[PDB]
Amino acid sequence: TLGALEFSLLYDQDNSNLQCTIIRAKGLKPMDSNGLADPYVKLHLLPGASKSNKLRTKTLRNTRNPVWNETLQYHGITEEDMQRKTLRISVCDEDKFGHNEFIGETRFSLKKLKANQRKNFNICLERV
Repeated sequence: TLGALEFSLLYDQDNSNLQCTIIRAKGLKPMDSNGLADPYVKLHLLPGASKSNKLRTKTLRNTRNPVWNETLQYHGITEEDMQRKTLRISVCDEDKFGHNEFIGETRFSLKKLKANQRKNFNICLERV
């Protein structure tokens, strides 16, 4: 009962561009009483060199059913990266002082993506 995440991936191979559309989440679990329902998504390429491997959506306010409707683009993604790397997608709530609480995540091996073929996802978040 952590919550369900919706997203779409496309690897525009010829332009070395992996386009990650973070669509929405539904039923994000209420947690820290002192925290806020200010959800946002973080992307990580694993293994990665930190900083540059990370992308982040807009933070919404007062919602457990956020609609981000946003495409995060990893430019300079190669066949070697698609072979090696895993896309970790993590949902978190931003708190009163710009810190956060981790709600849940999902992971997808980029080997399974096919060049120029959009894959849509509707998954439930998990904790590892």
